[PDB]
Amino acid sequence: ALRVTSPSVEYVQRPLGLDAAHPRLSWPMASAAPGRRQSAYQVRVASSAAGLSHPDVWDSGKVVSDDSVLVPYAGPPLKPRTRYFWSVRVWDADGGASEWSAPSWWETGLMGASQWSAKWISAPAPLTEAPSLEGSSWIWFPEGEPANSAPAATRWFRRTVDLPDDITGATLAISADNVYAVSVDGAEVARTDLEADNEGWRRPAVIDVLDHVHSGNNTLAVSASNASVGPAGWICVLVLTTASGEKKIFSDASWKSTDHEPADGWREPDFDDSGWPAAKVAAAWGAGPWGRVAPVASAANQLRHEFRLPHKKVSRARLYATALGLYEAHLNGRRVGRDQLAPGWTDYRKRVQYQTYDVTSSVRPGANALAAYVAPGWYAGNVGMFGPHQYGERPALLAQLEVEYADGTSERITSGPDWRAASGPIVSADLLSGETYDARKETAGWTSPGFDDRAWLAVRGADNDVPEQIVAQVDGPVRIAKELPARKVTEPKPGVFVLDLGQNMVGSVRLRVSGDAGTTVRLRHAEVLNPDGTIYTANLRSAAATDTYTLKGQGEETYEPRFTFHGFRYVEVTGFPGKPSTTSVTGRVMHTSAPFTFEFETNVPMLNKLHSNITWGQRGNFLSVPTDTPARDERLGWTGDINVFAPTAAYTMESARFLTKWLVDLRDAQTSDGAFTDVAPAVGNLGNGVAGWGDAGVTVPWALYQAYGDRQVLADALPSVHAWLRYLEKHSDGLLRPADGYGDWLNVSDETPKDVIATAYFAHSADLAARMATELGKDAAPYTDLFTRIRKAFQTAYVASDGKVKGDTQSAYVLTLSMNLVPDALRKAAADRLVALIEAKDWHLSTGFLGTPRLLPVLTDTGHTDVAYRLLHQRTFPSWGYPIDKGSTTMWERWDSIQPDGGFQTPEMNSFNHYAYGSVGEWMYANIAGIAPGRAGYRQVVIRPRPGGEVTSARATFASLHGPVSTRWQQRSGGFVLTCSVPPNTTAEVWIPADHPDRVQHTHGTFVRAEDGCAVFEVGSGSHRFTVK
Ligand SMILES: C[C@@H]1O[C@@H](O)[C@H](O)[C@H](O)[C@H]1O
Ligand SMILES: C[C@@H]1O[C@@H](O)[C@H](O)[C@H](O)[C@H]1O
Ligand SMILES: C[C@@H]1O[C@@H](O)[C@H](O)[C@H](O)[C@H]1O
Ligand SMILES: C[C@@H]1O[C@@H](O)[C@H](O)[C@H](O)[C@H]1O
Ligand SMILES: C[C@@H]1O[C@@H](O)[C@H](O)[C@H](O)[C@H]1O
Ligand SMILES: [Ca+2]
Ligand code: NA
Ligand code: NA
Ligand code: NA
Repeated sequence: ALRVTSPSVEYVQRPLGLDAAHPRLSWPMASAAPGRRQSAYQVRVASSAAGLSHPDVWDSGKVVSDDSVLVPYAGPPLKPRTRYFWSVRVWDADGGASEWSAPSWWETGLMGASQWSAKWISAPAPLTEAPSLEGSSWIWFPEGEPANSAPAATRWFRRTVDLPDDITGATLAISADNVYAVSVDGAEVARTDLEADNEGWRRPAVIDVLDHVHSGNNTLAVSASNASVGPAGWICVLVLTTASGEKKIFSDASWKSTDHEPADGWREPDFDDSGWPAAKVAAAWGAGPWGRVAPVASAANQLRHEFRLPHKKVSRARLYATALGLYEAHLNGRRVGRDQLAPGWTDYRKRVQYQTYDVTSSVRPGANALAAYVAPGWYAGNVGMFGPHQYGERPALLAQLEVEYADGTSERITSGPDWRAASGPIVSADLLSGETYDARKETAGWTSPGFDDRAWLAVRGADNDVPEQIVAQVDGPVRIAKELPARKVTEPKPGVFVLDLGQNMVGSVRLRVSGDAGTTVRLRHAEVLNPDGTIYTANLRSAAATDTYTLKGQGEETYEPRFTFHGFRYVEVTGFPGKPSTTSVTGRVMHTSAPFTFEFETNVPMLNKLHSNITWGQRGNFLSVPTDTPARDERLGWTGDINVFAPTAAYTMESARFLTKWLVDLRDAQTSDGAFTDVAPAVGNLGNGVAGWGDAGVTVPWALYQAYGDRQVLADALPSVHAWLRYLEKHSDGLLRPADGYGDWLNVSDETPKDVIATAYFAHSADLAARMATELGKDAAPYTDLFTRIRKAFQTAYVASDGKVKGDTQSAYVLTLSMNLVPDALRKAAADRLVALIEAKDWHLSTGFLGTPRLLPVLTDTGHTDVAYRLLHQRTFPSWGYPIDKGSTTMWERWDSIQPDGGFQTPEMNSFNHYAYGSVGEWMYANIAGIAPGRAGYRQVVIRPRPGGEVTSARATFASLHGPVSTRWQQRSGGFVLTCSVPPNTTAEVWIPADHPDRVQHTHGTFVRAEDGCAVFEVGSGSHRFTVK
């Protein structure tokens, strides 16, 4: 009979902390018998599993309907903090009922900010702010008015200061317009370089100088240089921490200065500077051209609170938490959950996502401790090419622990003013720069009760802007999905070890190391190597991606970063005591917690590698937001890249929750006049209203609808889509769009006119809007009319009588054919011209970001699958095979990220992990695996494998919302066999290539017609076989 397998709610089994008013239920079904359909369903919801026999929440009754996917709960209003148990049964076409599904559950969260009583808290100023320059002065040589203008020259400065006894700490914060070199008692402690200066004065350095300072007289010496005629000055504070208190030494007129290069020895204590004039104050801090310059601190501080709970039986405990920043929570000596980088990146002004954890087994009678690390993340740390403090200056925590007891009583413990804070071991934590950890600074026992925190500091109430909304997390939290042990160790320079993980991955490592306390190991991360085996990092640009660990000297130490991530295949290890082995470093692969949903294997090793690389490029860039690259100083939610890649993404991973979440980010960023931004979340003032980029607001909801049959994503998008079309029509002339935007980004010397691109995308968005309106049962006429008018304008402007398209590029034909812009009479001619251009490039593509995803599909649509296969199997540059032969394990940003001569493309922009060119995937899955949606969400599957090129054998399984869709085919000794599995409540259209269609043997289904050299069959669910001999 028919049975329900793996029922889900909002795409997952047993969601915890789900705030949806009408959660959507799904019931994949299984049957060993073919041809099964659902005629009806009945859902029950109750407050207990046992209670489902007499349900107290909802009973839908028997509902006549074949709906089995994303069916919205339609009972009484759901309440916060409540677990709802549910079961479904179905009736088949003959009216026989299934068993009730094994009871499952979902649990609501807080359902809005009003249910929180917690307060936002931060570590206090001594722990969050770097030593400040306030109270100090910018100084220079006494010449003119240096804050206005000084010569392009070097000046020299000296100060001898009598330091206090019992110094326990010493820090120097220093900045110069334009550069400096500073020494203590003749030893250089810091410098900046002219040839690297880009307004370096804005970014003071903070240096630990305890190793060079002592009590009594210390001689400080500074050289500073001005880069050109204009303002000059340098500023510092030396902060000495003592047993007594704090002592500060400033840059000021007590310093001596000279404008003539001094004799050598000028940095030494006993040098004679009695003839030097006093330095001149150029401006007090905050004055001059420089403003309120401050060094940046990025500690991940420890926050904790101990509390007593009653000695009663616990029924349930939940922790609800979030941060402006990142956090990791601990309760009674045990880490809470397995999420990384919680709560993820949203526009924190508009929303922050919160997490719900089951901590029933962790709570104790009597004494308890709740604790957290709180780090800068995207909220306060470096973001893209834009520096830190994008949303706020320092991170904040919100936490609410609810304990329910068997007697019906409860306790609530919250973040608030009674919590205490300490620096702990995470000295610095930045997504881009890396994490710095000193194991000697650990505070053993801090996450457990009975801990001595008298010398910890009171927390402050956070001064952060309050998010408008606190929302249950929509996407799968980032979690470690796999470990990659190092596969070999090399030593390309003495004491510099490089460990190869064998795959370009995203996450961070586990380091295992034994040695003396105070030994510091440095870990740098790279996507590629230099020809000499050293790591190449120039393409990372300003992202250091460096983690630093200082040992505590206790056995085989383990270091795992928490508040950073990197994109890398190779790890360079320096400062290691002895020689690392393969066990010393292990990659921890991190991404959204969503299943992989497409298994694909052919007889062709190169295609199998291509598929692997696609899935690695996807997972590497699916951490909180869909990123362009996970490695360099960017990692932004680029609309264009996800536009092109979304249809492929939705084959290979369950991408519904992930891209649903992202589309909320995109709509949060849409401008008041309706323009979608180039990136979302919107940071760095990058721009908006770009064809092929902003259009992701239309194309991504449509891609999700096609793959999943998710109608809610269309309903949620259509208003923003309307506003986008209004914006586009306003910014056009006779419906032709300007030649602006990124265009067919990174094409191979075949640049498509940007007005052709822009007008084409405008038409396509109108087309998709009409399709959305139609699916939702709304009036589609206005959108259809708009599409008609744009297509007419497009054809008149850009399409010639012989079918040539303006620009005559591969992408010009690909886009116009794909988007149905070529007049029907001229499709043949346009496609012939495309093939001619490919032939003229010696059977190579020339397409960039926008052309590539549509290239092979258009070729197949126009009767040139053989050409598609020629391009697919191509191994020389440019092609998919070319990087694979060079050892790629992901998709590269450029067709020539490594050039034919072996050199790298320009580090100004050159990533080895962009998913855009992995858009070939959808062609393979639809045409080699033969798995494509005939109706949205695979309610009907079109099974049309097209054997060709080198492919004689293929097998695939797609995990659709209805259950598995599988194919297996083989050409052997003239014959062809295809087997497939089609899940209950769906149907298939199967195309079997044959010289004689009516001769095709088949266990199930009905021959309906011969078309395009195939027997076409319509078949219901089941395990089918087709044979041609
Ligand atoms: C304040 C001023 O800012 C920039 O124009 C340069 O960094 C210059 O050298 C500096 O003097
Ligand atoms: C304070 C002290 O005085 C003298 O011994 C010299 O001037 C010496 O260099 C200085 O550091
Ligand atoms: C390459 C492939 O990718 C995903 O399906 C899983 O991580 C699987 O374990 C791995 O082998
Ligand atoms: C136009 C934009 O340019 C690069 O800087 C991004 O990494 C992204 O791939 C692309 O869409
Ligand atoms: C998040 C942040 O918000 C504002 O300060 C600006 O829009 C800026 O460009 C962006 O980076
Ligand atoms: Ca200057
Ligand atoms: Na959850
Ligand atoms: Na449905
Ligand atoms: Na002297």
